Amino acid sequence: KEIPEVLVDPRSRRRYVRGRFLGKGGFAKCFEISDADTKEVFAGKIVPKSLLLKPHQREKMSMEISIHRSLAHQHVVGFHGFFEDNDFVFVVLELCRRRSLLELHKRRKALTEPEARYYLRQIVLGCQYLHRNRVIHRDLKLGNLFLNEDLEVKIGDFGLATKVEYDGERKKTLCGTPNYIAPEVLSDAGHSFEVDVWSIGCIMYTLLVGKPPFETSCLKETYLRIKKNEYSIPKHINPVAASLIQKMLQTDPTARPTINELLNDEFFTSGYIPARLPITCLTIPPRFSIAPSSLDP
Amino acid sequence: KEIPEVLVDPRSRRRYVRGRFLGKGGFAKCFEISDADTKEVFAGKIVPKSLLLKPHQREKMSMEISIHRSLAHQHVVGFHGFFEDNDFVFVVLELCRRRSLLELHKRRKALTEPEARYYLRQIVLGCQYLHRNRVIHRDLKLGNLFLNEDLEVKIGDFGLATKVEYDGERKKTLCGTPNYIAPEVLSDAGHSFEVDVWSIGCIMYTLLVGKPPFETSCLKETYLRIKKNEYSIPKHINPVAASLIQKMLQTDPTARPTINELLNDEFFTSGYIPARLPITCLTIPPRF
Ligand SMILES: C[C@@H](Oc1cc(-n2cnc3ccc(CN4CCN(C)CC4)cc32)sc1C(N)=O)c1ccccc1C(F)(F)F
Ligand SMILES: C[C@@H](Oc1cc(-n2cnc3ccc(CN4CCN(C)CC4)cc32)sc1C(N)=O)c1ccccc1C(F)(F)F
Ligand SMILES: [Cl-]
Repeated sequence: KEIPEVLVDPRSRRRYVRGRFLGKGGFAKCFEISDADTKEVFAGKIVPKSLLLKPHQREKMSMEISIHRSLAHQHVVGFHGFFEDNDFVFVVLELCRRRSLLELHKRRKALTEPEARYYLRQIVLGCQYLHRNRVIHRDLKLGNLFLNEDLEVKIGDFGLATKVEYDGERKKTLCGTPNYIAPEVLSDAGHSFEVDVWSIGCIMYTLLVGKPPFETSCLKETYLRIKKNEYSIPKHINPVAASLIQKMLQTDPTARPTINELLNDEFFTSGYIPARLPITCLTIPPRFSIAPSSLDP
Repeated sequence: KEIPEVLVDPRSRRRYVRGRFLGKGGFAKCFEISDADTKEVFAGKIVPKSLLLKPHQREKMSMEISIHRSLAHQHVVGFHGFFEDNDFVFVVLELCRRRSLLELHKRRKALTEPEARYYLRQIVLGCQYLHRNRVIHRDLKLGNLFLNEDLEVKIGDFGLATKVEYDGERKKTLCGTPNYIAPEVLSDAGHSFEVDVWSIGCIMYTLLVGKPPFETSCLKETYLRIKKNEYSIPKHINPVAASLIQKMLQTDPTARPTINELLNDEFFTSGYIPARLPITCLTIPPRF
């Protein structure tokens, strides 16, 4: 089944022109689309209804939309609406013109500490909003931490997300395999908000070190290292940053910081956080003083 | 970790006395130092080994030294040797007593055309030597164009410099952010010797106009102007000078003059070049 050249909404009679191809997310394909009337450009997620025939996939799609449409925060990908024809489901999302932290990490590898801190603070602010709205993402990775023109982080891809119905509710079932598998998900012990802090722990490590904390050449060794909490922080990592990674990457979920305690860590409160990053930071490391002061030209 | 009062070389047993503070280059600190034996005064670059613990910083430091130690030209800062203790790396460089073109430009702003031509010819001569030795500086700015007692230009600071291994090699990765970002570096398209001509273009503009060609109050507008090659030459600039700036500041790297063609421009061949500049030119405009 071919994808339509123009995407028409039965209800609001809104019509979008299928522009540049952006990429595919497993089962879904993503295109740059523009409203023919207003000329406003969006990120169109397009899922073949042929691949939703399995009821367990319809649950996943409906749950993703239900969660994403209820969210509105400057560090969460905007949800502008959804619709369907008889062949495809169309989801209209905020366009983040600088792709995601995955593309940045592939080009730059290890970031400077101020860059890491700049990105991580926004990731935590976004996740804080989710957790306060009783949402667990359960699949935070570089690839779904999107970047807009101003290099502001936007959390997207709620494909594995669940809503907590009461305070201390623990979940078992996932409709897919998270990128950063927390030890309580691997052991099938039940999980809550703490999985998001684990993945933020893996993300922080990757940004500062330039490679993942657990990932090896084979998944069998990868998952054994996660089970036994076997990872090594290079001595070149600063003591405050090293400390915060150790807090987040703990086997005991109750031992990890909450998202509120995470934001109030010395790493953020006592560390230099740039107000802006120059656009050159996508490809080349920026200059920072040993002791940056807001009393300087 | 405190910096030693006297700097001792394990090999050669050479010993220098840490004199007047000259300034800091981001991660490095620079001091006026003198050989206790010969009394010869040098510029000592001192880098804490604590800040080199990240291997990708050790590559940058070793590459800078490797390139700089292989160079010997009257328009390139002399490299007299390097050594280390367990806490610091020490690099001994030629002392340029009149600092750099940045300090001159801050005091004088727009130079006269003969002054501009005098400085630019030496900058090009230095860069010509680099390019002939398959070296791209990639960070030429007023701040690393140093001036000796006689106001002769010396190119220093090979912190972002790379050596070209083969004919037609194009480079991607920079270990820092150049002051004058060429459009092919901004677009991550690959770059070669042409970036040096771009920066010489920006430098020539700044010397004659008294402000940078692209730099605005915000970096977002600055980088958009570079991408689209949006800049304005004041009508008061002479036509031959204006022409040469237009040749160097082109988006297409292949369209720019080479460093050899640059030197043979009408601006240099047909323009008045002073043999010397008087020391008063640091603070007040000279007569010709
Ligand atoms: C299905 C798609 O969903 C999106 C897309 C979004 N998106 C918004 N603006 C964007 C600008 C560019 C890119 C391009 N992709 C290429 C692959 N890369 C790993 C991430 C950026 C994607 C952009 S947000 C969002 C979401 N679900 O919230 C998606 C989700 C997760 C990983 C990859 C994609 C996909 F590759 F398909 F794009
Ligand atoms: C790290 C240092 O390295 C040097 C220093 C050199 N140098 C030689 N004689 C000199 C007389 C005075 C001054 C002082 N600076 C103050 C700042 N100004 C922008 C330039 C002159 C520096 C002199 S040459 C040279 C080099 N790497 O080739 C350096 C490189 C680039 C910009 C600044 C400095 C630093 F500020 F640290 F000095
Ligand atoms: Cl990992």
